[PDB]
Amino acid sequence: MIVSFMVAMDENRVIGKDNNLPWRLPSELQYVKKTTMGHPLIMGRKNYEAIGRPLPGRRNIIVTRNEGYHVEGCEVAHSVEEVFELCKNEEEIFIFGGAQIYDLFLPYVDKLYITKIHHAFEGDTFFPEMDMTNWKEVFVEKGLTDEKNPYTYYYHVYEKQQLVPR
Ligand SMILES: CCC[C@H]1c2ccccc2C=NN1C(=O)/C=C/c1cc(Cc2cnc(N)nc2N)cc(OC)c1OC
Ligand SMILES: [Ca+2]
Repeated sequence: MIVSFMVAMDENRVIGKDNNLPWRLPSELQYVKKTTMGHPLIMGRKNYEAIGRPLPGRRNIIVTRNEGYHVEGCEVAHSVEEVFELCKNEEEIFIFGGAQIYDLFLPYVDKLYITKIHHAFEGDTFFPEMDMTNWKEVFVEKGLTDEKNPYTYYYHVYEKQQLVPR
C-alpha cells in the first residue's frame, strides 16, 4: 500500500495554532477533498477533534493510545500495526496529521502531498523536518489566491528519489 503524508504548512512548517489552522483557505481544503477521495484518512485524536466531524466519503481512522476511545462513523486504531492491519487491502492511505502522527508513520512514508503557504503565521505545532534530498518532485501547482483564499500557496507532490548504484 502507498503511505502518503497530506499536509498544509507555512514558511516555518507551522501546521497548527491552538489546535486549528492559522489560515482559512477553502480552496486548499477542496484540494484535500479531491485528492483523498476514496482513500482512508489517518489522523490523531486532537487533529480529528479540531476538524469536528467525520469527513464524508472516506474511512476516517483515528489514532489514539486510549483503548476506550470511540466515535460514531469513525474507526479507531491504537498503533501503526493496527492501522496497517485495518488498511490491509488499501491502495493508498493519507496520514492527515498530528505532528506526532507524522512521526509515527515516517519510517513507512512513500509519497508527500505538501501545500506550502508563502506566509509566516503564529503557530505552536510543526511539520517535522525531512531530508528532501531523498525526495523527487513529480507535480507542482499554484493554488488559487482570491477574496476567500487570501494567501499565496502551492501544491507540491513528492515521491522517493530512486538512487543510481555505484
Ligand atoms: C470543506 C471541504 C473539505 C472538508 C473535507 C470533506 C470531505 C473529505 C476531506 C475534507 C478536507 N477537510 N475538510 C474540512 O472541512 C476540514 C479540513 C481540515 C484539515 C486539517 C489538516 C490538513 C489540512 N490541509 C492539508 N493539505 N493537509 C492536512 N493534513 C486541519 C483542520 O483544522 C486543524 C481542518 O479543519 C479546518
Ligand atoms: Ca513504504
